Amino acid sequence: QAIYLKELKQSIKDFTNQVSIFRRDYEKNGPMVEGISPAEAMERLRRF
Repeated sequence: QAIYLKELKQSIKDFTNQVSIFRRDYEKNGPMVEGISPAEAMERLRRF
């Protein structure tokens, strides 16, 4: 049961910085209002 607790630990630990790099990709990439991007935004929005 303990090693499963430590697995849950490392899981939460890595998921945190995953969400970090997630929110950090957001501001520079995609639906943020930066360029024209004529009607292509759907592809990147769907990958998001």
